[PDB]
Amino acid sequence: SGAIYVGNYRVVNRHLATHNDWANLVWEDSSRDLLVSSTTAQGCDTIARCDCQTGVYYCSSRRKHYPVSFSKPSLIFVEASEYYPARYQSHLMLAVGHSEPGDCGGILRCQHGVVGIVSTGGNGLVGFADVRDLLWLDE
Ligand SMILES: NC(=O)[C@H]1CCCN(C(=O)Cc2cc(F)c(F)cc2Br)C1
Ligand SMILES: [Zn+2]
Repeated sequence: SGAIYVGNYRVVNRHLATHNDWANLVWEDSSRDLLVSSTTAQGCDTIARCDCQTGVYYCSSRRKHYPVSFSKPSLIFVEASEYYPARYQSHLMLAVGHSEPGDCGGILRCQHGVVGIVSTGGNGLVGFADVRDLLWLDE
């Protein structure tokens, strides 16, 4: 679990969005596993606007942060789960690092701010949904 809070927006994995997220929906994209909802309180986070390919992510299944080298956002095949059919997920970045079910929502950050959130994983890989291209989160 986990979310990004920026301005009057909350960014979560679409497959973990709550009834309240959907009742306050701003934007969602199943192909990216992202959903953004509106908030009344001002958020704690800032978003990176960069092309970094190294950073640090939070891994809830180890209660620890790990450094990672990650690929640029791209279209990657993701196997079927109880949440989605087998499909290509867009704007996804892969890295070698631990992850297991329950780790979605952990934040990935570089020196410039928040880069994205854990969205996929398996066999010593971890995948992150990028948020750096969502320029409207800042206004
Ligand atoms: N973005 C998606 O389609 C997600 C939806 C939830 C399920 N998805 C996962 O990848 C879960 C997962 C499985 C593992 F074996 C692992 F090591 C780490 C994770 Br996270 C795809
Ligand atoms: Zn950066």
